Amino acid sequence: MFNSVLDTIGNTPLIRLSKASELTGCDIYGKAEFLNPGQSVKDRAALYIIRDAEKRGLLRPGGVIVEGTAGNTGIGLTMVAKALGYRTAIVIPETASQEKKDALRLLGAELIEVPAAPYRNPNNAVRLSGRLAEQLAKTEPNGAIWANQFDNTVNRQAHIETTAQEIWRDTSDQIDGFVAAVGSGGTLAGTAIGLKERNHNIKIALADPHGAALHAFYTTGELKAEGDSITEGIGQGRITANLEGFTPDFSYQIPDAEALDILFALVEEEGLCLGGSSGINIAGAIRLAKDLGPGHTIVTVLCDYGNRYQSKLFNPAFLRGKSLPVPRWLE
Amino acid sequence: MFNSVLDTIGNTPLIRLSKASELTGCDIYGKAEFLNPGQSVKDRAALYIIRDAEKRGLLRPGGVIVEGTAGNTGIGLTMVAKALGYRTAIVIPETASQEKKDALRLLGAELIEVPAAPYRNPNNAVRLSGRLAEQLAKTEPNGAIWANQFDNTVNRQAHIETTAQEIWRDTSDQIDGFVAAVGSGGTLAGTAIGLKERNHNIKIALADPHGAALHAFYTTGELKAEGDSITEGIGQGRITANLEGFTPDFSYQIPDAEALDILFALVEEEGLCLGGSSGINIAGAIRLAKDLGPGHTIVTVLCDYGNRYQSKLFNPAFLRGKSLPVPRWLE
Repeated sequence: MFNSVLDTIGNTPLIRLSKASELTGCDIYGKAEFLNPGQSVKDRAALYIIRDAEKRGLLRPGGVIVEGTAGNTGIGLTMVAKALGYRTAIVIPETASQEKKDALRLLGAELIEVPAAPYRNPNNAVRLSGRLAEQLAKTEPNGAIWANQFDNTVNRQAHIETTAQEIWRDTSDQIDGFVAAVGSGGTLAGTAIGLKERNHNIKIALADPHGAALHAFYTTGELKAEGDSITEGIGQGRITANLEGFTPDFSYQIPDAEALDILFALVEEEGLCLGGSSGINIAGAIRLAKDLGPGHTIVTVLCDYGNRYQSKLFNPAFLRGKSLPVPRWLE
Repeated sequence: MFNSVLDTIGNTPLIRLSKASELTGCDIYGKAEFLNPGQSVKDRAALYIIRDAEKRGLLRPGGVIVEGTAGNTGIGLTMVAKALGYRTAIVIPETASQEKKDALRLLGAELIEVPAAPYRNPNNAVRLSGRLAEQLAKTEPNGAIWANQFDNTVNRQAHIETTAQEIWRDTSDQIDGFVAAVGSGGTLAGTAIGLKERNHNIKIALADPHGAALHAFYTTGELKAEGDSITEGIGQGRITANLEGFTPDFSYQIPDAEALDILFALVEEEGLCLGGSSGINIAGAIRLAKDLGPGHTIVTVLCDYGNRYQSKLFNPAFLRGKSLPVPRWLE
């Protein structure tokens, strides 16, 4: 018996990944973040960001949360907002698919569509949303905050306090390694802090897609974001406030074809149909397991479902145009 | 630490419905079946149907499960099949939710679309699928079984053994009333059996959409259907094997507009975006709570997500054409 949908955020189960485990002689588990009520890992940061604003008195009932995002952050924030009596203003590039717009509007988000732009442009959806929140707070009696998912460290805090502790509990103290990809960095940096507090010998790995800068930076100090990836939710080009102080023990750069080969096999063989970041993550877990050797327990994150990537990630025409693997059953 | 995605089926949480509860002076909970890994209540029957066939030696790896379904049963069956090494052949009406069709193809079901037809017609997807199973059994050395959700009573058994016991346990013996709508009848009939074994004066209600025949049967003795409903997964015209021996203590006929009004308010006010049957169910829960009186604990089922229906149920053009309410925030 819970008082609202918010009580169902978190305490997600660990699912044994049987190929990956068999291939490595390790017990490799994926944390089922798709079983959050917002259907992604972002429910955790969304909950903490909004509760933090509440605790600091920056939101009263009817107040508004602003964020620049065409991803799960918008979905998670809007679900939490509606459950707590707030509104969301989601800044989104006008070039974003009708699907992504519809998924947000479905839940009640107010969309603010802007022409698309690089992060160096101050009208880029992410940076613009900060200035929008400042203006709105002048004409919104009940407040207006910028979620600021990249640099708001209560994001990382969510994972210190919930994700990490759940993992420790559910592995009965036995976890040896943790691996995740980075968008805001909250998941990897926060879970790393929580886990290492419990056992300093736990190894932490970054799993990084092409087009991201983090692998190059942590491994060689180079500033460089070569290539590109069709994965969404991940791929970071700066050291966000959530990443401050973070250094991984291992770092792996995962090409799209490796992630998708794993992702598609997972559907066929294990009944899990997940987003692209999950293929990146599992690839990373396999590599971490191989570095440590057999007889270890490795945990990674199954961040969301594949359903909402079906127009690209699970679309044969799109994949062939990108010179990427196609799901055999869709031929 | 779970063995496969199948371990995450069931043990779904009860979520308090605040407006419904406040309205009735009762504690009204919705059981969150959308938090199953297949994203609907059908995961339970799907699991039990396939395990049953396994136990009887009718399926072995590479075998095929055949089903006629509106969608969710196909999705649940295909997820379980892939986790266990089977294929599915899914017979679905052309008229089914596009989102359910997309989910089926993504999961790797072999999808066979057929014209919509009444049950009296032998080319109705359900009756057709039975004959396909018979045909396929001739040439599938690893077995071909008919899931037969409507008349396969391990469907009902699933809810006797899991759903009901979970509700009894999680309400700490305090549940006074249970309500749900009927497709196969597995959920309502099975949960009623399990609950009434634990406490025989728990009261049970049917919530029936227009176009279904059951309300008329239970209140008058005649199976009579009138009107129509845009809700999916529910609306039954005969006493299925899963309904044998079932008698509700109360029966309510719920118009679409009543269900939608509740559903749309739920998104805005409580952060829950659910499928059509959930609106029917919650409308029934309100009426049951009013019949029992204040101070009671009522449980119903939140069967799946609204995003599974976005093109109709949450589509203003469609809803206006059907002369139904439109979500306010869709402008």
